[PDB]
Amino acid sequence: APPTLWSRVVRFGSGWGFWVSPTVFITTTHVIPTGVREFFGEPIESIAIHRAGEFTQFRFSRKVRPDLTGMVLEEGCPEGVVCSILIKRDSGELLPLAVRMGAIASMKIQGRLVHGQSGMLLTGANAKGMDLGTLPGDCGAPYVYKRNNDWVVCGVHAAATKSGNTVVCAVQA
Amino acid sequence: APPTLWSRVVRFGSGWGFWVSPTVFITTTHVIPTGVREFFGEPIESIAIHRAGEFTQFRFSRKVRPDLTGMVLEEGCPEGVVCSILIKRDSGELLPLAVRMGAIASMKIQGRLVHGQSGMLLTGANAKGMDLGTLPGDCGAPYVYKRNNDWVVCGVHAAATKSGNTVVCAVQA
Amino acid sequence: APPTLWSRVVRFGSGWGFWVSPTVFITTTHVIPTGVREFFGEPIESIAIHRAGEFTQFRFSRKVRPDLTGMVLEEGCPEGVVCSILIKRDSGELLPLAVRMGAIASMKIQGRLVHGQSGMLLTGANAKGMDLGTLPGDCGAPYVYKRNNDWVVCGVHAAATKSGNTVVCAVQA
Amino acid sequence: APPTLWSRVVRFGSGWGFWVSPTVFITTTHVIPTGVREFFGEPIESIAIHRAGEFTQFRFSRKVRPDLTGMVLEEGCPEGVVCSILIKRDSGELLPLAVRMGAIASMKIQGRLVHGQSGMLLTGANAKGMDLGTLPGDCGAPYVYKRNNDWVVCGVHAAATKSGNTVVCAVQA
Ligand SMILES: [Hg+2]
Ligand SMILES: [Hg+2]
Ligand SMILES: [Hg+2]
Ligand SMILES: [Hg+2]
Ligand SMILES: [Hg+2]
Ligand SMILES: [Hg+2]
Ligand SMILES: [Hg+2]
Ligand SMILES: [Hg+2]
Repeated sequence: APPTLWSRVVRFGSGWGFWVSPTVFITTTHVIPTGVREFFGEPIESIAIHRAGEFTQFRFSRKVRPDLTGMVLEEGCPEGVVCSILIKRDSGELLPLAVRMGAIASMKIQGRLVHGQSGMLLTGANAKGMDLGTLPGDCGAPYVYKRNNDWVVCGVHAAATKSGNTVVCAVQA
Repeated sequence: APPTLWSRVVRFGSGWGFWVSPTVFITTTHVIPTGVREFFGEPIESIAIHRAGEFTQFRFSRKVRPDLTGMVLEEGCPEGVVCSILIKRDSGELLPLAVRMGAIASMKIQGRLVHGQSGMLLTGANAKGMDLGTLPGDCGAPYVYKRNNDWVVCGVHAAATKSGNTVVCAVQA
Repeated sequence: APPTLWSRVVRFGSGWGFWVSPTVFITTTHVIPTGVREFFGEPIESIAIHRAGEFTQFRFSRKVRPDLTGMVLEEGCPEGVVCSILIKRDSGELLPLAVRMGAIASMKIQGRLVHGQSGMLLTGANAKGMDLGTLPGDCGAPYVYKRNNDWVVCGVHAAATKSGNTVVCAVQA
Repeated sequence: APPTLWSRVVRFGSGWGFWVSPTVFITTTHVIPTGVREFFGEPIESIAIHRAGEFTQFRFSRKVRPDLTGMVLEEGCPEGVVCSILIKRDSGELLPLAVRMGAIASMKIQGRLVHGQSGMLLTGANAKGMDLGTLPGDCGAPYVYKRNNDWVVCGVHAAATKSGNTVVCAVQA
């Protein structure tokens, strides 16, 4: 993509994470590393982690990414809306996939209990290896969309159904 | 769908229900009880009732619909597949709403938490004051789909969010 | 829905057609019957037919539907938006299906050449019998949708592919 | 998709092309460079070009890529199927855009009329300034899908509606 926004999406542990701003940041709780007193090479005390369930924000004071504009980031997405989820993979394939946003709810996905905003993939249903649906490793991916005026992030890729038809994204609200 | 299949959706309560077999009848739990004694004109003590949450099955002792054939009642729709929620509106009308079935969940729909298999409707943003979604009073309508050559049932309509699109199907489990 | 909107969807020859206004009415050209006279009990000159393509309007002096407040009658709809088909059928089944809309080519869907604007149904890739798809008899049926807190008509059903995936919207030129 | 499938997609003309096998190579037409006595360095005269409208196949004399193996090239894919366009950027980046396949058609995307198998892309609902969809130089890329356990090629990227999701694939047909 000519990338102001795929490449704000970066690898972060077992998963991914997103730069909504040079100051702000989004990523999925279960994805964060254990082992540590430091991330984006910064003093772990310096920043305001404001973690919520399976969502987790980072409020930075710094040039971290002086290369990014800052993004609007709303509570959830209204139900109905078709957001996109920005997935990077290993051959670093960039796989945006339309997600038709659902309700907020808790759920039984891959045994676990996930609270976040549900949604269904437009690539119909089935995934077998890497192309039409989501994988274990995509957590952290953002769920962006474009309002009238600007882009907005709505959440992070938190989890998915065995067939990959339904996904849940960790949110703010 | 066919006449003989709508034959089996009957009013029941503040709601509706479904004749899966001659002896078996399915409906949504929140409409049935009121505080009672007997159903379909028969003794409660002569029915085996099975409540799994929002779902409820009655298995009677005598054939209350000998005209019916006997359906399969799977235990939930398989994620991915698209069912037809068989609504009878009390106004002579039939509205066989299409839905993609998602994961099991629990939303917080108006005043209360509901559990069951969630799902997206296949219509725009559905609910509206008046629109093309489920309206209060539809609960208990079956969710049926044609597997092979056969027509089957997964569950019944328990609830649906207010911004439309989302619905919940109660299921045997 | 309750029929106030479905009330503008009356039967019409081969097919259907749609009261947009009381003065006004849309339908697919191929469905208009073998040449006659008088329609909706008015006669030809009352009426100024100003049909063009497979789209056909009818304007009259006589408020034929006064109960109805004419709607905005746009040409197509932008790409993406999902509009609602509003299929009235043989059994009095209302069947609103959703269509993420597309460009306006000329495809050839059956062994006939159909110009209008394409769309895909959200129910899928499989409409085998009574399913979640359009049918031969549906032509005429309206595509509707909410633009502001207002209801715009975008077109009528011209054709569909053997699988139901892809359908064509006849538009006013 | 795997990396041996992407090692197939090379730049060509003003767009790109696909190595179906060692011999055979495929691309859309309007990207073929204009005047010239040879390509992929072997001499024109020894190549068998088959042009089928927007689609063009070059069968070579000698294995020009013995590193790979030869795959199935169907006549286009089937409607409703979801394929992936193996879109390469000139910057390195790999972007397999998901699309759902529809009718053959013909539309005038900008300057002229393109005919091919139309499709709808599955990422939010559009492309822009910089996005989720095609860019003018992407013509030529393949549209693959996995059949049993193997990958097949159903056609090449011929064009796309500006501000939109619609896409046109050139095919054998
Ligand atoms: Hg979103
Ligand atoms: Hg989201
Ligand atoms: Hg079902
Ligand atoms: Hg179900
Ligand atoms: Hg439309
Ligand atoms: Hg339309
Ligand atoms: Hg394909
Ligand atoms: Hg194709």
